[PDB]
Amino acid sequence: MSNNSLTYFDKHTDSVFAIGHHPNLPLVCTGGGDNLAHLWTSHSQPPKFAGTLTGYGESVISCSFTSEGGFLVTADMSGKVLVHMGQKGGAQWKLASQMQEVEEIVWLKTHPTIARTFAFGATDGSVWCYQINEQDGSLEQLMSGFVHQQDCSMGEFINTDKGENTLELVTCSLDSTIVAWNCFTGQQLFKITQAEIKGLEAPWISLSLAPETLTKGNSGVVACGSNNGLLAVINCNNGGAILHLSTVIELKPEQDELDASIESISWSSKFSLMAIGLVCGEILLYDTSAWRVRHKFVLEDSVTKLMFDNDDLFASCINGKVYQFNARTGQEKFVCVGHNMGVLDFILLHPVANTGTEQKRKVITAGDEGVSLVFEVPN
Repeated sequence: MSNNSLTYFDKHTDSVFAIGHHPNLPLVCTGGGDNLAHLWTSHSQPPKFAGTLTGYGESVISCSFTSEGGFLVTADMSGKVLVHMGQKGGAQWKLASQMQEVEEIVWLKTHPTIARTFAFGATDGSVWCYQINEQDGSLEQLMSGFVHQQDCSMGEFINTDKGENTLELVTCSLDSTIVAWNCFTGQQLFKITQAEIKGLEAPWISLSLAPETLTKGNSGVVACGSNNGLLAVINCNNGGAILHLSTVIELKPEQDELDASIESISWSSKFSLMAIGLVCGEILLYDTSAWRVRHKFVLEDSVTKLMFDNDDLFASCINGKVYQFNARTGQEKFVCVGHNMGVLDFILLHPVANTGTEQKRKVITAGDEGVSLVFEVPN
């Protein structure tokens, strides 16, 4: 009950803000407040160090590999984006190109299914989508859009279901607007304003695409999430029609307004559930047909990330633990302990091949203390 981790990586000298994993190689990338990115392996004790990435003007806040496994894309708070090219079957990562089109990047993300593609949003509200040349790793801009009038807090690709050439992105802003884009043309498909949500002010924070298996084939249903407790579930394939809208919490007197902030959203197709996690530490599991809460968990402190995986819900917390819940029962099974300060992000890894052996999943964290921890978790 103090540290049940398997191993760790602690080369960062400041907060570990982002963590990404290669789609096929046992390779982690973490980005930190020391303006560095470190590569290390996820299959050994202790991790093997695989290199340090340099060139940033600020803290690194995004690390993600492209879906096909070529290229690492990293972003920092001075607005720089760097592209490293995988060489020697992922054994060496060479800087291929870089850019700096904005003052500060909030969020990046590499498209889950279309090769060599990524998008990012900035504090000035702008939205950018790029592709990466397969041969030399050069940058190819698809679009640049300036519609949001405050910070572009999050983006999420949609219709990821339809092959290359169907490249669509939903972005949201603290100015209450939500926009969908055709990334290839830079065309704004629809834009949600206060007018569409009863005139409510709703500075958006979180976005999450629903699995098609839960929406009867619709590959464009997105749950949103504001910093004052507003949940909107929108149909991006029907002009952003609102499928659900509610305030998810009734705050207590003089309780923090940001306590209602929806920090993370995750869907479960298996259980027809959508979980949201709040700054006040509440975790709410919604039935995705009736949009009513099914289970409610309450953590000691702020939820920082939620992730459904098989029968479980994983939840990282700013108290420095990662909790694992039985998605069906609601029972706490297992808590990852050993961090001093908060867990800012995490990934979950499965054993690649079925060996007729049990083989546990791994949670690997991004710690505010500058430490990543590797946990083996039940079933």
